[PDB]
Amino acid sequence: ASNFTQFVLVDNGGTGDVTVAPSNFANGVAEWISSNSRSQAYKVTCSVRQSSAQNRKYTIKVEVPKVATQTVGGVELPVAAWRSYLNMELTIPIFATNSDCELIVKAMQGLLKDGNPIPSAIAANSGIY
Amino acid sequence: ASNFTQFVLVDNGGTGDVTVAPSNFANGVAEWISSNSRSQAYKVTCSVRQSSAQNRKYTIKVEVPKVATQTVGGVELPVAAWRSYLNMELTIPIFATNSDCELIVKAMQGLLKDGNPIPSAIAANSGIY
Amino acid sequence: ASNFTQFVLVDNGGTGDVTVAPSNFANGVAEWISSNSRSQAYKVTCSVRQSSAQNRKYTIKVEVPKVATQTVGGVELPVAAWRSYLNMELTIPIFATNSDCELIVKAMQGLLKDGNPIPSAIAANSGIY
Amino acid sequence: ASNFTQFVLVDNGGTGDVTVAPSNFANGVAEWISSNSRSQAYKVTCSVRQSSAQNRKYTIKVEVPKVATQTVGGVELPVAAWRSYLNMELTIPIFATNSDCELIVKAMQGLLKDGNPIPSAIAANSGIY
Amino acid sequence: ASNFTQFVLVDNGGTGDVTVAPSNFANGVAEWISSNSRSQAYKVTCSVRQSSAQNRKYTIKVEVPKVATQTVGGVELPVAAWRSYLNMELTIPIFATNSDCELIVKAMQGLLKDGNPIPSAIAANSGIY
Amino acid sequence: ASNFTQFVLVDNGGTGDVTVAPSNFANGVAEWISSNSRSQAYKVTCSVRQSSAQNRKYTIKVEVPKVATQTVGGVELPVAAWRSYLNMELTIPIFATNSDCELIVKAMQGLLKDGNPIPSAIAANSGIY
RNA sequence: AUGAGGAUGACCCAU
RNA sequence: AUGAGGAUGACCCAU
RNA sequence: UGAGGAUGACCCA
RNA sequence: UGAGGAUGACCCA
Repeated sequence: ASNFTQFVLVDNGGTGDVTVAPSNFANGVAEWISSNSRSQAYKVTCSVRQSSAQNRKYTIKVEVPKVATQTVGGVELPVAAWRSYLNMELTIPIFATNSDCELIVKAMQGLLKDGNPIPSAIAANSGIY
Repeated sequence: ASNFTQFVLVDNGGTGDVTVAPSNFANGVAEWISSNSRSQAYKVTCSVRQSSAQNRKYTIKVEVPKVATQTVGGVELPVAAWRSYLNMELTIPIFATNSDCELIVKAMQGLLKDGNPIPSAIAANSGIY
Repeated sequence: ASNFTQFVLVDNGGTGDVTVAPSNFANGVAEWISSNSRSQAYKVTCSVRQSSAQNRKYTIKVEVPKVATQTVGGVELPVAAWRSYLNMELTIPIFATNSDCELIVKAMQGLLKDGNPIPSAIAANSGIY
Repeated sequence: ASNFTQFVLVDNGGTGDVTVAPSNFANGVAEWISSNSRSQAYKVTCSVRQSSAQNRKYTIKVEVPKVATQTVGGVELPVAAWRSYLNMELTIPIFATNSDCELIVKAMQGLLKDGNPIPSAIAANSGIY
Repeated sequence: ASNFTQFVLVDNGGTGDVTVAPSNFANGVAEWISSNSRSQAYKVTCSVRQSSAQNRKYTIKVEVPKVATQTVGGVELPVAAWRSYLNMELTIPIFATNSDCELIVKAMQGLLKDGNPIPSAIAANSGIY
Repeated sequence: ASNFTQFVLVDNGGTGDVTVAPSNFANGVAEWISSNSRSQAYKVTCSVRQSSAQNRKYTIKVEVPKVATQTVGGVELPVAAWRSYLNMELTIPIFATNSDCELIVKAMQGLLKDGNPIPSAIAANSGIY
C-alpha cells in the first residue's frame, strides 16, 4: 500500500486548501512540500528507525510559513522571523500491535482536536491558565 | 474562561473513551491525567517558554500506557506493561499573528487526519514508501 | 477548571468565617492567605512531589494566629501574639486508584470529626486518657 | 471518663464502616487498631509532649492499608499490598485557651472538608492547579 | 472572588478600546495580552511574594506597542524600537491592613490622573521643568 | 507653563485629601512632599534620563507612610510606623510620538482603575486567581 | 545592561 | 542553541 | 527516618 | 529545622 502520496495539510473547505506533495526520498526520509519557494513553503518530513532494542521511533518535522504581510516569492529576512517549526518524536515499544498503534494515533488526533486546550492555547498565542 | 479543562484524549464514540483531566500546574507545567492509578494513567503535559528573544516554544508530551496486572512478590498490582511517548516541540516566532497560529494548528490537524500518509504508516507498523 | 481557589478554612456559622484566598504558587508550592494584615493572617500551603519511585508525597501546612495589638513607644501594630503550627505529610503509592485515594481522605475526615478522641483531646488542651 | 475509646475512622454510610479500637498505650503513645489480621489493619497513634518551654506538640499518625492476599508456594496470607502514611504534628503555645484550641480544630476540619481544594486534589491523585 | 478576568487597559470611550485577556498562569505569574501577535501586543503580568520577613512585594510589568506607522501583523525590527516597558514594584509592610492598602492604591491612581505633572510630562515627551 | 506643580496624590473628596507640592529639584530629581514633618511626609520623586542611544527612562518613586507618634527617650516625636514604597521605571523608545506616549499613559491609568484585577488584589491583600 | 534580587529608599547586591 | 541522539520520561548525552 | 526543635517551604542527629 | 527518605514512634543533613 504505497502511502507516499500527496495530501491536504491545511484544509479550508476546498477553497484555499494547502496541498503538500512528495518532493524527496533521500535516505529513507520522506519529504512533502507545497508549491512555493522553499523559503515560503509548507514542508513535512518523516522517518522511522529502531531507536534501541526495545523501541522504534518516528521522527516527524513540519515547517509552517508566517503568512500575514507575506510577500509571495519575495526575499524575507531573517528566516527565523517568518517560519514556525514543529518537531515530533513518537517512541513505540516493539510489543505494540497494529491495534495498539491505532490507539496511539487516536490519542494524537484527540490531543489536537478543535476546542481542546492545547490547540486553543496555540491558536490564541497563549499558554495554559 | 480558562483553557485548563478536561478533554477527550482517545475517542471511541462515547464508550471506552479515554478522557483526561487537569491534575497539576506546579512549575509552569500544565498536567492532565486519566482516572487511573498514577501507575496506569495516560498523561499529557504542556508548557510554553520564551525560548529566545524572538521565539516562543511549546513543549508537549503525551504518554500512552499498555495497562496490565503484574504479580510482584506474589501480590497483584495495577501496572503498565510499557509506555509509548509522544514528544513535540513547537517554535513560533513572536511576529506570528493569531491567524498565523491558526494556520499551524490546522497543519497539525491535517497531518494526523485519518487516511493521510503518516497516521497510516504508524497504524500499520511501517515506514513511508 | 481550577482548584487553586478561595475557600473557608474556619467555619463559624455564616459570619466570623475565616476565608483564605490564593496568594502565590511559586516553585510548586501553593499558598493561601486570609485578608488584612499579613502579620495577623492565616496561612495554608500545599505541594506534591514524587518522593521516590513508588511514592508521591503531599506536604500541607497551616498556621493559626492569635490576633493581638503590639504597643511599643506608644506605636501600635497589628501582630500575632503567637502562632499554632499544623504540619502534615501524606504518602501515597502510585498504585492507589481514585477509589483508594477517596478512602484515604475519608480516613482523614473521620480522624478529625467532632466527638472523636483526637479532636476532643486537642480542643480541651488535653492528651489521651 | 475516658477518650481512649473505640471510634469510626472511615465512615461508609452505616456499613463497611472502618472502626478502630484501643490496643496499647505504652510510653505516652496511644494506639488504635482495626479488627482482624494486624497485617491488614488500619492504625492510628497519638501522643503529646512539652516540646519546649512554651510549646506542647501533638504527633498523630494514620496508616491506610491496601488489603490483598499474598500467595507464595501455594501458601496464602492476608497482607497489605501497600500502605498510605499520614503523619501530622500540631504545635500549640501554652497560652492557648480552650477557645483558641477549638478554633485550631475547626481549622483542621475546614482544611479537609469535602469540596475544598486540598481534599479534592488528594482524592483525585492530583496536585494544585 | 476570582479576579483573573479580562479588563480594558486602554479606554477610548468604547470605540477603539484595547482589551487585555488572561493568557498564562505559569508559576503564579498572571499574564494578560491583547488580541495581537506577541511582538505587537499589549502585555500585562503580575505576581506577589514575601520579599522579606517584614515585607510583601507586588511586581507588575506592562508592555506597550509603538503604534504610529505600525504595520499590523508585520515583522518590525529592531524590537527595542517598537516597544515601551513599564516596570512597577510595590513594597508593602506586613502590618498594612486592607484599608492601608486601599490608600496605597489611591496614591497610585492620583499619581497618574489626567492633568497631573507625571502623566503630562510622559505624554509630551518631556521631563519636569 | 511648567509642569512642576502641586497635585492631589490621595483623593478623599476634598476632605483629608493628601496633596503634594514641589520641594526640590537638586540633581535633576524632581521632588514633591506633603505638608508634614519630613519624617511623616508622603514623598514623590521623578527623573528622566537618556538611558541609551535609543531610549529614555523615567524613574518614579512614591512613599506612603503610616503616621504615628513614638516616645523615644520619654519624649514624643512625629514619626512613621512604616513606609510603603512604589518604584516604577518606564523605558520609552525615542521613536515614540506624542500620541504613542499618550497611549502609554492611558494604559497605566486603565491598569489601576477601580474594579480592575490588579488594584483589586492589592486592596484585598491577595494575589491574582 | 538584566534580575517575580534586597532595602532602612536617588541606595545596595548578582550576573 | 543543534542532533531522523537515548530514556525508565519536565530527564540524560554530544557538539 | 526521628512521639527531633523551630521566630515554619527552615534547622539539627 | 528540612515541599528530607522510609518496610513508619524509625533513619539521614
